[PDB]
Amino acid sequence: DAMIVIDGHGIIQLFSTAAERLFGWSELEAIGQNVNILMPEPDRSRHDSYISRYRTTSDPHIIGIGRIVTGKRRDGTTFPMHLSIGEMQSGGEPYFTGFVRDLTEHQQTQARLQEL
Ligand code: HEM
Repeated sequence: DAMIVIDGHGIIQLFSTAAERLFGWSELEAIGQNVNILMPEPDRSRHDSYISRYRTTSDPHIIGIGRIVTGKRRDGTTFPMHLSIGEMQSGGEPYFTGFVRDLTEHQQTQARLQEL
């Protein structure tokens, strides 16, 4: 599915090709950008703090755990997605891998069955 790998500062290091389709951002555009360019406010501005809370407390809030959140596409549109984070380490520094599963279709179907 879509996969994003960030370092300990929230900077994107690898943006798979499906992520490009899903978010709109190309690989070269994504890499180097902080992951918070993928979420609306208030989380955008506080996403770094969330990561900082975890790097100092060593207390996992959403690691392993799979969570449903709102992603933001390049054209400004938000959408729900399921995200699962796996923590890793390379060259001494920590890295984080996110596996996104688009849920837009599941949210639309649900709204539709609601509406009928
Ligand atoms: C793109 C939509 C995203 C949103 C809305 C989002 C939102 C959040 C929120 C609200 C928190 C804190 C949750 C809590 O402490 O209970 C958090 C933590 C974090 N997020 Fe995200 N996130 C997004 C994507 C990502 C991605 C793609 C990565 C992939 C590496 C990632 C990695 C992290 C990490 C490492 C933390 C800290 C985890 C922790 O405190 O346990 N996030 N995120």
